[PDB]
Amino acid sequence: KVFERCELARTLKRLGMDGYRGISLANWMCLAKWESGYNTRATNYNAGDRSTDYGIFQINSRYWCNDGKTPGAVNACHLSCSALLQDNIADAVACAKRVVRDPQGIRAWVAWRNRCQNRDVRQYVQACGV
Repeated sequence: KVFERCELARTLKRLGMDGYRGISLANWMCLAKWESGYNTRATNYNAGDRSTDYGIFQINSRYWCNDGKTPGAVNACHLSCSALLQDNIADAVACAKRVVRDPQGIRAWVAWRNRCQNRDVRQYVQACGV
């Protein structure tokens, strides 16, 4: 599923993401936007280390979900990577929350550092009623 902007903002808000571990909804939107273009079926293979990025937040198989084919990987979210490819983002949200419970927080994603950190992210939630 490819969410429309405001549709996703309200979906994330309903799922308890607004201010989760101090991260505003606008930051999560900026993350999903740059990671996948709000596309829940997005996948990206990393030939360098044999891991794959899954879903709307492009969560990696080396540490967060199990796909059975990533060498020496772990599954911190205790989910099959398949769960991160659903139209319903509840599981992906639960895993993204798990990610930010770690020391780095929202900085876990390099894309957030490149396109969202120290930027005006208000534009991502404007007119969405969130």
